[PDB]
Amino acid sequence: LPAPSYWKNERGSELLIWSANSGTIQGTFTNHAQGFACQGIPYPAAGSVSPTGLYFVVTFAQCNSFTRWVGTIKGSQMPTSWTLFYVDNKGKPSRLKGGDIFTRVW
Ligand SMILES: O=C(O)CCCC[C@@H]1SC[C@@H]2NC(=O)N[C@@H]21
Repeated sequence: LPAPSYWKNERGSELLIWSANSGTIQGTFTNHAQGFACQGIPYPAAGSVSPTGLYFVVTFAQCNSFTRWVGTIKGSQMPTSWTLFYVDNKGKPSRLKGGDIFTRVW
């Protein structure tokens, strides 16, 4: 994983990877995905990269939710799957799942 580097996914969301020291990813994510909240709010991202793949987590404090992405990097493409864990308006933990493909911008 190149660091620093900057990636955007097909939904328009932005992932800035600032460092990957000792394999620990440190960066910032901002959602721009239609159908989701916390649009435009940069949140810290944290995870791990190894020779075999990567994952990262972003906590969306204002939305009472967090998402974990898991995937790999093939050059300038980073295909992933994610799970969004949220505490709903009645306090019930729930989840949603989907995919994302991030493409390197710089
Ligand atoms: O709606 C929320 O609870 C917070 C924002 C969640 C955005 C998710 S993270 C997985 C998917 N990929 C995106 O680029 N945005 C959504």
